[PDB]
Amino acid sequence: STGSATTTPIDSLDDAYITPVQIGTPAQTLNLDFDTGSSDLWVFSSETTASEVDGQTIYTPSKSTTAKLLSGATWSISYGDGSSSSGDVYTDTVSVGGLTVTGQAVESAKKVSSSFTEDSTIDGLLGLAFSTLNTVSPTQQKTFFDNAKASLDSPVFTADLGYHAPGTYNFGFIDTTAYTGSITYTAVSTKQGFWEWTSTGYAVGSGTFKSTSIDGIADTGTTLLYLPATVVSAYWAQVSGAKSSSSVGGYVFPCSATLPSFTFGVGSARIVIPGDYIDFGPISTGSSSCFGGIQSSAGIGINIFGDVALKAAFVVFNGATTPTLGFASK
Repeated sequence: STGSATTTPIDSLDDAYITPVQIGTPAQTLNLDFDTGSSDLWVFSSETTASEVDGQTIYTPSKSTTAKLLSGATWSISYGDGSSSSGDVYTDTVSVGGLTVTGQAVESAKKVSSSFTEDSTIDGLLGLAFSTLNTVSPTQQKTFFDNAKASLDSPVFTADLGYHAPGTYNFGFIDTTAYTGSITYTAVSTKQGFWEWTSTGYAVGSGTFKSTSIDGIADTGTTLLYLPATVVSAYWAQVSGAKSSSSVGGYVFPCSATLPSFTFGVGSARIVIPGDYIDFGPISTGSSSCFGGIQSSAGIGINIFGDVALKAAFVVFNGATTPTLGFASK
């Protein structure tokens, strides 16, 4: 079997992408943020404290004929931005674009941090990293992809994110019409539980390609591209007036500037991020300063190929026994 769902940017900046997911019987549709940087499927629910719910669609397991409390199990997660959520665990039928999984652990949020409360468009997260990162205790749970692998035609899922436009998450097949040329596959290290890989280098605009190993994670759940300070400083030195701001917390540039492209290597292939993708608009309404799409990973400890990088390519997450990441131009 296969699955295919449209993902849509939540705002005019592509801050996040939401995909409709059906949970329970009769189905309850929730718009979840597909995150390849985490492994928990958690949703806002009838158990979440009323003051922390601000317009999200909630999951109500008492109205689902297939819901079962996963007795004793609890979860607790914290993300890279400082946000967090916790609660109890239910099992239910979960379907993504026609692909159905029965007995999927759905983590019901009891408490959510203010960052999630203010994002009314996002009803929860659907983790797509390796199951070793799942926070359900004492019995660690499997992600939706891991549970679905048994039914899929091929143990792959693809991400085809759009620039200020809807995109597609496919499960179990590769759409040869979504990309140009061929797909370049690179090795994945599952050691930290992430889709970790090594980029063969970078170029700034029309400059020469610098062959250097950049280890990082393919993360659909992170908006920006976080790279080593040496790479970031070389990109932003090509934009007049660009500077790292402490009050903002990162590189900013004059909104009047034209940003160069950024190329990253995948084996012998090159993936070009156009300059426009690196522009995140004014820091505040009417501002003359614009927020940059490429930021330093120095304070994070890990390089993250987030949505800015992934949306420039058709990305294959091959979850076979030896996992690989495939990238193609689109």
